[PDB]
Amino acid sequence: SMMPIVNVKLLEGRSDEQLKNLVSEVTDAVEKTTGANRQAIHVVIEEMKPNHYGVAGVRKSD
Amino acid sequence: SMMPIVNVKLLEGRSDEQLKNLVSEVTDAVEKTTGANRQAIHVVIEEMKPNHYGVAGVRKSD
Amino acid sequence: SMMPIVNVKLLEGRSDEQLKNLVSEVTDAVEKTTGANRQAIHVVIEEMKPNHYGVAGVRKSD
Amino acid sequence: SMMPIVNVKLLEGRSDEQLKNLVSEVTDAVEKTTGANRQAIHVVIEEMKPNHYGVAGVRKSD
Amino acid sequence: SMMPIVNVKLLEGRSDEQLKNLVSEVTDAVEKTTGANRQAIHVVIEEMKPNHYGVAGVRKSD
Amino acid sequence: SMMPIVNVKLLEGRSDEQLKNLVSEVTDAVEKTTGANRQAIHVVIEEMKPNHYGVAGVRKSD
Ligand SMILES: [Zn+2]
Ligand SMILES: [Zn+2]
Ligand SMILES: [Zn+2]
Ligand SMILES: [Zn+2]
Ligand SMILES: [Zn+2]
Ligand SMILES: [Zn+2]
Ligand SMILES: [Zn+2]
Ligand SMILES: [Zn+2]
Ligand SMILES: [Zn+2]
Ligand SMILES: [Zn+2]
Ligand SMILES: [Zn+2]
Repeated sequence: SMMPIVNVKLLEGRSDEQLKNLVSEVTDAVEKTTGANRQAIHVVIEEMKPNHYGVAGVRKSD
Repeated sequence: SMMPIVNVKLLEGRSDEQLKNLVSEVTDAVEKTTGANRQAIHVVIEEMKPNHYGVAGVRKSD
Repeated sequence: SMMPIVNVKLLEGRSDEQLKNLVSEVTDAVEKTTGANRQAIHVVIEEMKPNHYGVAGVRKSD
Repeated sequence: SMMPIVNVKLLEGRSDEQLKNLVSEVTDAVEKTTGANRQAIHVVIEEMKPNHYGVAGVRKSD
Repeated sequence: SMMPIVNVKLLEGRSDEQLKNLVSEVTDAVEKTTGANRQAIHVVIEEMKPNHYGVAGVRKSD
Repeated sequence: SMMPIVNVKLLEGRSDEQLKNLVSEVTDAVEKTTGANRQAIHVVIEEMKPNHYGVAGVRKSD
């Protein structure tokens, strides 16, 4: 049985409602595309400071 | 800038078409709920092997 | 050689002693079941706020 | 609610029986040391390939 | 196409310049050794408190 | 103590020699920029499968 575990890393400062909706809608997405039982779908959100991530070697804070 | 990175761990056995849809729909969910620019949303699917995970100390899903 | 790396995500607010014991006992568990050298077993704990995770699309804070 | 999620990265090559025991014993360790409800404790084992990891810049364990 | 995603867990308290340089130099390392396009290389830094990690069952704080 | 743990997710298809170099060079980068003792720097390479990841909702790199 599928037990999806979703980790979402994104920029800090999201509203509680944005977080709430992200968890629900990401769960919907996983459920409908894979057929996983909804009760087996887990979501964790990790917020990041802009000085802790980047692309092409340049941090978002810079 | 937002740069969401989504990791999805799930049991091996979905088709490439299902995983294509999973990428699209997780991206839709992140874009809708956080306002992140679509071009900055990344999704990685990691496939778990049978017998390599569990809940409640047993090799089953929830 | 096995080099186990363990990541434990759990609800924030654990006592320092609970954390201490978790690291030791999880290490014991990995060592005894896999035969890994104890010196090669690494544990990281990531504490989560209840508004940053959920199951079945519902956050623990809700 | 607690919802521990434990990820264990370790070298490929353990038997399914050893990995079954690993799931059980990591679950026991988490339950004992944190008080988390057993039904909410999840363990995922990710197998590392030979030559795909290292310590001290060399492809060896500690 | 390669889309490298790098996660660096390390002890908290790094200077902003150390972080900046880590992101740039790790990106250089990935680029030169794999041939990945620099624009596809992503780095996330997760800082850890010494009471949240250990090796051989002993936390750095202890 | 520092104990950096670096995870690198990248598309399957590099040679073992390239991955050896990746481990060495990521280690060099971490050592240079943070001052971490080399013996405490760990690198794990996780290979993503084709069609198992994307950016902008499509199965392509940036
Ligand atoms: Zn449903
Ligand atoms: Zn994390
Ligand atoms: Zn797959
Ligand atoms: Zn669960
Ligand atoms: Zn021992
Ligand atoms: Zn993984
Ligand atoms: Zn295995
Ligand atoms: Zn080590
Ligand atoms: Zn370049
Ligand atoms: Zn490989
Ligand atoms: Zn990108």
